[PDB]
Amino acid sequence: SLPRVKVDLVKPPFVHAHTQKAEGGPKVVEFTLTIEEKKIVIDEQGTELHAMTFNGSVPGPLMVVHQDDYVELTLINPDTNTLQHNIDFHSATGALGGGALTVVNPGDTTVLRFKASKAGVFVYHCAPPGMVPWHVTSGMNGAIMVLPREGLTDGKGNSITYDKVYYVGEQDFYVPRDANGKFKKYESVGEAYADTLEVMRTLTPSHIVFNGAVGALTGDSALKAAVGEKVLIVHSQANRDTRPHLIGGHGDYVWATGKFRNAPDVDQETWFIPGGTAGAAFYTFEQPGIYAYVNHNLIEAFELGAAAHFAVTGDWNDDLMTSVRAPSG
Amino acid sequence: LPRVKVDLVKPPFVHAHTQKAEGGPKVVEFTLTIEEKKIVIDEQGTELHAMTFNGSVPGPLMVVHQDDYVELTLINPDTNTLQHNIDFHSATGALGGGALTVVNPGDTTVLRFKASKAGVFVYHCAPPGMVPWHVTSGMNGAIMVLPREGLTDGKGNSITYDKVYYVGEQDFYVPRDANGKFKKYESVGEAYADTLEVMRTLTPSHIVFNGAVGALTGDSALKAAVGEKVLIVHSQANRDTRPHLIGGHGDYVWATGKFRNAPDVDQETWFIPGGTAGAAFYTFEQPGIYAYVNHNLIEAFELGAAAHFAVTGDWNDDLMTSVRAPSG
Amino acid sequence: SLPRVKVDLVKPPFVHAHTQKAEGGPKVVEFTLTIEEKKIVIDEQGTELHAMTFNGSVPGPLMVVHQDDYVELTLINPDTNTLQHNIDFHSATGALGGGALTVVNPGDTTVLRFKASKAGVFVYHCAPPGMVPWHVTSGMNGAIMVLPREGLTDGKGNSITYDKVYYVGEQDFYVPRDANGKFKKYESVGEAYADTLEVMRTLTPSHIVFNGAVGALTGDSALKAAVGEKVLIVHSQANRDTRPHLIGGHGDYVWATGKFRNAPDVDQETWFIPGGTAGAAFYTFEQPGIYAYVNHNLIEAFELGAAAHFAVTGDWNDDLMTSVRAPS
Ligand SMILES: [Cu+2]
Ligand SMILES: [Cu+2]
Ligand SMILES: [Cu+2]
Ligand SMILES: [Cu+2]
Ligand SMILES: [Cu+2]
Ligand SMILES: [Cu+2]
Repeated sequence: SLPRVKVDLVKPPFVHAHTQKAEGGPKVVEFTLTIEEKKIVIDEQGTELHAMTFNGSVPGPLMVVHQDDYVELTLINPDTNTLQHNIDFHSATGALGGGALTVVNPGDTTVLRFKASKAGVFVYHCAPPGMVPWHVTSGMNGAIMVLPREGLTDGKGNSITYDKVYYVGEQDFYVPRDANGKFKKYESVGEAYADTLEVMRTLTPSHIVFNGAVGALTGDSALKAAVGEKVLIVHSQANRDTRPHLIGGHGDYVWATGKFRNAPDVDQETWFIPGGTAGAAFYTFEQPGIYAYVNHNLIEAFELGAAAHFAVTGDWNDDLMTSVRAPSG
Repeated sequence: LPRVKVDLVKPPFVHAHTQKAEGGPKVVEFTLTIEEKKIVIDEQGTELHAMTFNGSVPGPLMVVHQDDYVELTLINPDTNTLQHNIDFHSATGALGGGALTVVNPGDTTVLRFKASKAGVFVYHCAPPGMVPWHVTSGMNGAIMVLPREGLTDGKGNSITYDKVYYVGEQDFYVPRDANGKFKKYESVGEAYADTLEVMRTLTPSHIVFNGAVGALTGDSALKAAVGEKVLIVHSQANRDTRPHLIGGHGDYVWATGKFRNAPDVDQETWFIPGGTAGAAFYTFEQPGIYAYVNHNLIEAFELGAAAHFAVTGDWNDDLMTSVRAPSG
Repeated sequence: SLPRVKVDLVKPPFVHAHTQKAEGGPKVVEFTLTIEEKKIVIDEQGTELHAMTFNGSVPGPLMVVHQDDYVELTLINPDTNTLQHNIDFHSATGALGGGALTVVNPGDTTVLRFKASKAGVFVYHCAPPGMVPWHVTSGMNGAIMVLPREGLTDGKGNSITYDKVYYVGEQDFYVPRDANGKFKKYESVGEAYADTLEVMRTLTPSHIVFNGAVGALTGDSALKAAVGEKVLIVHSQANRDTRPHLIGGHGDYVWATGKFRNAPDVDQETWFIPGGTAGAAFYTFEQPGIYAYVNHNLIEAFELGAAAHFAVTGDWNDDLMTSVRAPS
């Protein structure tokens, strides 16, 4: 008897249409995710792997509701998938975040409803009994943002409004190599398992990437902004620690634990998001040009793939920075 | 000052205590007996020469109130082969006690320190030149120094737990032969050279709660009920961890473990760096099996950092309901 | 046309002459950094490394200004060096922290000016296109302290003053090793690249050191303090997580993210500084003797080299800690 609404999800790093401030009282918000197992290319050398996805993407798409809305998820495992799957929302209470009520085999479908009682950004991930880390570290994870009914505060009594929100999902991949050091291909997802478990046990990723590949958020695919634009960056990591840093920027407000009822940290150079968490950072760009957004373990960033770009339009501010004498003899 | 003697218990249970103090400061007396012994740590029967306080991994949780004094009798029997001591993160001076408590086999020592600062703190062995070997062999525990007036939400309002559990997370470094089988050794001394080589790689063979894979599952699950308020103390002497309660949250969390600081609320996952104790306070609102993990899920499901909760009571349809159950 | 000042920089762990409170309005503060490539010895076994340094030290020297002052840096790359270099300030806004405006080949010089518009400690590092991690993990990093114009405060409005500030740069090195396990040597810095890149890809450092070498801040080089002295410890790590602990001590006030407008954590046993960050801990010594300052992954500390000593003079306090019975 509550008013129902239907969300059309979009591929990251973009986010579906939503309001910051809620319009009316509680809604039931309907989402559908279709599980897809498939081969993807994750680097410039052509390295491929059998990814396990929600809605065809790594990471899974960002779901947005407000506090005390109800989420109603349709989860679909088409008969062309080979494996069992489910979904665990960190935003929900009971039955392993819904893991225990959503076990779906190839050909099956389920529907889960939970109250979003708590404001913040949370991880969702697959967690099928006896093969949890294999599904999560194959790209079967995403995030949900639950906004306060009255939108965001600076935790010091003042309302704040973003112009745009991007979702950056970070993925640790564990691809086996042969004697030479070349990455290996496998005919089916099943045949990759034993060799993949050997690599996971070393706790050393082969690749760490944003939006499912080395360079996925650079070139044509760089994140667009402008001087004076307020931008919110949601960052998730289902399995492993990371330390985001905007090169040439700061985090004006950062919820590192990702929970908006807590006052944010201010003036951040680098922030910390533990494995199993989603964080968020609010920034106002003050300087045009190319910016890098990285994991500031710089081997993880520049060797293993954990690096994106922003392209920012606008006028240079000489007061903030100026070259007095350019490099020369 | 008045004197009290405490009877310590095996983790994850905690000795009798009160949240609020009764009367003024006390000298609280504890005894720990060092015990070197063989323990099994996984279901393939892997063995390890553990080094323990009171014969458990981790050591027992000690409980006092702020500005009480701790008087510790540390006994190293003549059946142990090694030199030992204790360092308390709760104490001020002499490497936390380390430099006043060096006991060889057959020796006894008594340390007294004032518990000036409120919070949960790591205690561990730290013998000159052998520090990480003893600590990663299980020789560590924790101490909870409660505020005289019990716990608050950092907003003036007192909060009261029904039950407290201590979870000790241990990283172990067991050597292998050329086959990839774990090695056994006749004495503890013979394990050193090979153990120091695995530690150099910073990759544990096992990460466990309460001394072994499966230690806090099945019969040994942690018991709770819908409406019960529970405090979970979690310690790691050597390596970072990220606790998560699967199907739950942390309503009040002290990630750094020091109660004069205002807690974080509505937490999914929280962060305890190596060399720290933390505490999370939760009220259960749903029944069933919960998992409590280190949310590096490779560390949890493959290396052994996983516990279960069994929770009794009535299911709440408003919070979560299966609309259509899984089928074609 | 504000007033100009010139700074003379010192070798860490010491810090150049500064005031906690600003004397007057905004200034333009001039610093000079001369890049130097050279061989250094990082352990007691004479392991050598081709280091990449700002002003010939690892870390580089601590720069100190006040909020809303301007930093004017002259960066010199002499013709005796072989590589391209530059500088990125985490404290600056635009052009990759200054990295895109400061690219100096051997024989080149550049001058950069930025407003220090935000209070805190911040990392500075070399970041040349396609060579970033190699330069940073070769020791080409330091930090800058942008003090608030009114000096440091606790959270709750009250002013706090240190008698001494020390700077601890933590460096993760990745030195290649041949099958037997002996550390390799190279004729030039360019010959070490290919083999160093392979060690880096394992994310496993060969060494972790304070002030450029195992035991660089022990013995004659121990940090000096006295009972009653207030000490600020700035700690940076440009690449990798660390978890500092003062063994026998605490952090009375900690800014773990290193940004002073945020309220500090109190009564910390162990604090956490993520890779790419500077943090700061304020402590008043209560007890004399030898203290250890460590990264509390004790493998990283005692086996890999992340360990320093304080020498503290003064009177022992029996109240805080006493030996009732000595080991026998
Ligand atoms: Cu799955
Ligand atoms: Cu999870
Ligand atoms: Cu011991
Ligand atoms: Cu310690
Ligand atoms: Cu350089
Ligand atoms: Cu940087």
